[PDB]
Amino acid sequence: MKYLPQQDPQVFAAIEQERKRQHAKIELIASENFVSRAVMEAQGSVLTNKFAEGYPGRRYYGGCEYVDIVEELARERAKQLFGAEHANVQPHSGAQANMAVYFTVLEHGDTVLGMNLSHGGHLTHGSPVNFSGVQYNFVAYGVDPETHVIDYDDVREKARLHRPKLIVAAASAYPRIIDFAKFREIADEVGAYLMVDMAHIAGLVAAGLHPNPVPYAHFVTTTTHKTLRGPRGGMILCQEQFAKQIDKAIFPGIQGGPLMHVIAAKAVAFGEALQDDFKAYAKRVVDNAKRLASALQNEGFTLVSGGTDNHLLLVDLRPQQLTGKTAEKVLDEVGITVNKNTIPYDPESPFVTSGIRIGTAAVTTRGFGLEEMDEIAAIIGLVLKNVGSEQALEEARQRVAALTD
Amino acid sequence: MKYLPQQDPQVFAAIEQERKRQHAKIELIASENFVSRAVMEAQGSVLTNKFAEGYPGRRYYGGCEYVDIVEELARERAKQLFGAEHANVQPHSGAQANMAVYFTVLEHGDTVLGMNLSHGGHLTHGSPVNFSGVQYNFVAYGVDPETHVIDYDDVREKARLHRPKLIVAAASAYPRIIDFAKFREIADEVGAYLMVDMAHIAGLVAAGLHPNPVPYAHFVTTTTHKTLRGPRGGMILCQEQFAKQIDKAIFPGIQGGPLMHVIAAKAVAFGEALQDDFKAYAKRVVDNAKRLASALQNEGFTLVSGGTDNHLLLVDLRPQQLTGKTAEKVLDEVGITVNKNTIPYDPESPFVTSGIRIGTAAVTTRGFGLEEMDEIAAIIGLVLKNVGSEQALEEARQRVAALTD
Ligand SMILES: *Cc1c(COP(=O)(O)O)cnc(C)c1O
Ligand SMILES: *Cc1c(COP(=O)(O)O)cnc(C)c1O
Repeated sequence: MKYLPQQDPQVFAAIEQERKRQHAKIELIASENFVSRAVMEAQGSVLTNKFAEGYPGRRYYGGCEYVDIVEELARERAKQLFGAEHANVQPHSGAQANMAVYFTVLEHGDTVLGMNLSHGGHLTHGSPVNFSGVQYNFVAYGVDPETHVIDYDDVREKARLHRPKLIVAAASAYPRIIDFAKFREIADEVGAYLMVDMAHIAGLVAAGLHPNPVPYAHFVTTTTHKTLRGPRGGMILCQEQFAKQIDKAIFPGIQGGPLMHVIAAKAVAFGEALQDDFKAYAKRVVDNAKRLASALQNEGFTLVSGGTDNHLLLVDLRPQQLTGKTAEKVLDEVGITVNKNTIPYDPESPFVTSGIRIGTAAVTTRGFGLEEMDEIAAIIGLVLKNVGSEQALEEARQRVAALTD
Repeated sequence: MKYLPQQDPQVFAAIEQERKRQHAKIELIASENFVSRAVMEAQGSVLTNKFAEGYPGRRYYGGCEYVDIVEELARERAKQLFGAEHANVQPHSGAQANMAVYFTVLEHGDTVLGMNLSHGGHLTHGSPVNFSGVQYNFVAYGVDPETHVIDYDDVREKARLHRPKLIVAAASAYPRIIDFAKFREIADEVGAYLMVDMAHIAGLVAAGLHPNPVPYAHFVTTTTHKTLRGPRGGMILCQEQFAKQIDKAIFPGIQGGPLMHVIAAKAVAFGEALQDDFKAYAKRVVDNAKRLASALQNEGFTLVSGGTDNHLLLVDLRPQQLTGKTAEKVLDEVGITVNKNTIPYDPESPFVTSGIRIGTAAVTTRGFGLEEMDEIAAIIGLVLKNVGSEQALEEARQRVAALTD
């Protein structure tokens, strides 16, 4: 940086602390990643200066010839990546992408069927403290109490009983592949739209490592960050039949001016995801997750669903008589970043939990492989088995430091 | 830029076109500005990598010690600038800031009183194609048909008749000072909350050149871009009594993860606005607007309200028998960027209009002064009086080129 350090010492000092933190810590929060310098440069561009309400070639303000090229690059590359008939790259966030789809197809009070939030569903899939559960009538389907896999018969029974106008599939804490064909079959049976929120798994979908929801869903929402490794923001994919409505829901429905610099960054990240090396990256993410899962089981830990099909795993800490909160706190002391997470049928509150959620996307981006996964598992074992031993925690701290160099 | 040009030639080429466009054109769109290199550097930072749901010292994820410092810098500086009891710097946009306030105090179907959209009100103040008019029952107050000043007796009569739960003041196309004391008096009479959306005038408010809504309003919403000259995004200011509710409305109510890099950029822009030279800048904005207004009147143009108290003016093109659409198009041909804008009681549709809206914030940022205002007025006169003369338009083009160098 050249201008920020002189203009704003306080902000610069805090940014520099954050940069050093990102390097020093082991980032295992499953939604986290590190974007490329190219992506950041696009976000740091003069495109922040442009008001571009509307869409490419159909803007409400003049002077948009070049931002149109950028937005179209983002839309076309997204269509290449995911095979969707239409893309909308303007959502400010995953939350706003979801908001717009709900705005498109639902009226206030309509019934919507989503994944149980305590079983892996997202806040925007019907939390009573979120606009989703306040604005619409959410009902929930669950995972099996033993296998922790979505119970598709439960999805079906809930859909037939409650007659939702919309069914939502996808999750922020579900470690197995989701069967979109089955969701669509159930949707079809009850005459419901199907929305898939692929935010967590979008990079995996792009790399052909998770089945693609696009062919099965009327609407697919996503973040551009997370496994897709782009800037923070949202995107909607859909069939051409809903394109006009989706575009209108975003603007003038729920947003104003788009963030053209972030859209530039989205185009860049989509460019990166189209490359062969991104596919290799994503395979290493899933390989690392599988390895870390097996290594954790070797250390004596129980995993929700007994492992993982994707980038993420959930540790059921009940056998160790620990809460997620305790584990998260002690791991923080040694430089490992996880989050407490409810496990299915958790006897604890969402503020305490019986679990921790772990993902490999971030550590894979920094070049960690199988050997590093074994060592991360060994460190986690050392820490969680010796929570009252400062000797053990210092050893962990040193081993964490060895990994991040 | 160092990495973007190699990684993504297509995106880089389009960005470079946009950068050159920003320099070559005369930007008169009243909401536009140019941010500092420091602001852009903050937006281009590694803070995009951080998930920070929640608030400083009350986050739902670990590792937020440094982004907390950044967000608190933004909140404290905003409180210094505007004298508010509480700031929320997380809204992704002006639209989301408004969305959150509505979410805080209103139920679906509640009556809200806002400025007539054709008289200067914003899309988010009750457009039937926007979430505001779909979700709530909007009624409108108007400006006087002659003076084009808000009719405060109309505000009062509408409030007494319709009994709104919320009254909204502020505008995207209103060239005079808004009397917040009078709005609050009317709000008090009918037991309505008062919300002021100061997006357009926020930089002027910060510089003491427009009366501050904070002392009079329960809630103040704003963009951080526009006259405030920050990155694109939103902010909510409010009394401490509503702080908890406002924070909860933003998250977990309407958004997910905040954009911490944009929040850094917000802190930077607030730092800049606190400086003496920003105050001098803002005075030049208003001085330039007054000068440009008078110079346009000298060229024979009629202005809505007969002039301006702020950064913006509206030309009533009816005396020249032109639509806003025609004027906007021809000005675009010579390198002057305006927008068509409805004038109060416009006989034309919002897609055609009888007006153009013009603001001086952007040209002032690039160092234009009174002499430049006279010349911009002279060029606009030359063009709009000779729409069928290619000779005249080429002369205009050359004079525009002389100004931008
Ligand atoms: C992260 C996430 C979101 C929300 O994205 P934000 O950008 O944080 O609003 C929505 N759905 C799922 C499944 C997510 O993981
Ligand atoms: C620009 C504006 C908004 C919306 O801000 P976005 O960031 O474009 O959503 C809201 N209110 C007023 C008065 C505005 O001028």
